Amino acid sequence: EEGKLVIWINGDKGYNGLAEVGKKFEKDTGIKVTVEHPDKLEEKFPQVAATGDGPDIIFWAHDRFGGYAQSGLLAEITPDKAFQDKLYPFTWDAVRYNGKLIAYPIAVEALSLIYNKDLLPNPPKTWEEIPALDKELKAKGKSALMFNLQEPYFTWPLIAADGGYAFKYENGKYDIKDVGVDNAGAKAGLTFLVDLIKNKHMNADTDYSIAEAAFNKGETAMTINGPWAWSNIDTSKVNYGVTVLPTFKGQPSKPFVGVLSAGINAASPNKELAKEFLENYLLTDEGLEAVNKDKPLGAVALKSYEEELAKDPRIAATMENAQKGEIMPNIPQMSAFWYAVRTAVINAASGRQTVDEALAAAQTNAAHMGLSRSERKAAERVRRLREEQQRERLRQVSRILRKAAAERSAEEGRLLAESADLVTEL
Ligand SMILES: OC[C@H]1O[C@H](O[C@H]2[C@H](O)[C@@H](O)[C@@H](O)O[C@@H]2CO)[C@H](O)[C@@H](O)[C@@H]1O
Repeated sequence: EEGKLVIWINGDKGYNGLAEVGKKFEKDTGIKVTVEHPDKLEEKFPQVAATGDGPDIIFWAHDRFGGYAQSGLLAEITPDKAFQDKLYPFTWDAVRYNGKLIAYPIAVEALSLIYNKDLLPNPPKTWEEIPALDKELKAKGKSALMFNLQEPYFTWPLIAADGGYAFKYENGKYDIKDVGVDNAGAKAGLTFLVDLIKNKHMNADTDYSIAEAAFNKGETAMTINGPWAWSNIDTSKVNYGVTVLPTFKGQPSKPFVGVLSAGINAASPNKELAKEFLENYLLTDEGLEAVNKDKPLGAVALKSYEEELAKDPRIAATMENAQKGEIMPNIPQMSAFWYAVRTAVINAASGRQTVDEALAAAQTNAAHMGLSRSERKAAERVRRLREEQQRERLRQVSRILRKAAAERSAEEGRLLAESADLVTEL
């Protein structure tokens, strides 16, 4: 729809703060800005944009955008050299796919260890001391650590610690065959998590809501989350600190670093308006500040604003974890990778499969990626659309046939002519 910007951003982000930026944009242009946070938007967009529908701007971590770009769902972004200098070169790299920029980087996201200072004035430096720490806190009706076990994003830093990896980058290229979800290190990490559940230090059904409510109500001492969660803890009675993730087997947790990015829809008739909004309103000190005050973005891509946020120990902790982790690849295979790990973690945690069986299944799934789940139903969506045409065509032939020939139009008479065999049966 023309003369209008529709924006999709995840529900855990500051969509209200982003909406305020849109109203300032609307104040200056008269162009309404609608900000929405539909669930599973990173799955909807590749489907709805396949038929030229969806939002003008989509917000997500950069790791999904290579799939969109490969599918040709993204418009060209054209920041000049001057604008690119405003942002970190490595954040541009995160949104660079096959030498081509496919999205605007907004903020750098990395998981951190969040802890209750009143419950735990000095948080554990290692994963290893958490079991004994939980037993101690159970005696006081508390628990040590609760975090989202339904999303592999939260468990991957432990998995990758002793040698787990997704895609390696050598000779200026990813080896998409070389996936390391089933090795010694991945097994050691996932086994430890599973053992935590077997020894009743955690529960496999723990998701985002449960862990959040538990920590913010002072029921658990620690949690693992991103900057976006800080706002909800502020409103609670918990005195919390943000610190480096615990090490595993002497080695640091390696969280997948995500760069929140804003892509422009290829079907959007407002590509210039979207550029103006992103470059001159959002990606400014004032624009990012508005979003950040709602839900913390973390380490923003804009250098000028990040220089002020950098003094925040929470941000410093976020970057400390980011530096010990790897940037997420943006290649299309990332979607299939995450699906394999999610299934493996959930199946192993719930006890349905063992660690080795679950990770073997993940590795085999990694050997069998093609095409992406998103690619499959979007392609199906096209086929369902063309199917609609055949029925609609069938509807008009029978409709025209009910009309008197002397009252039929030129088109109706012409369309009826090239369906002689169908008309005769009708
Ligand atoms: O768990 C798989 C999932 O990991 C990442 O998603 C994160 C996202 O980056 C964060 O911003 C957070 O707020 O939401 C997700 C954690 O549940 C990948 O970006 C995503 O593509 C992937 O499916």
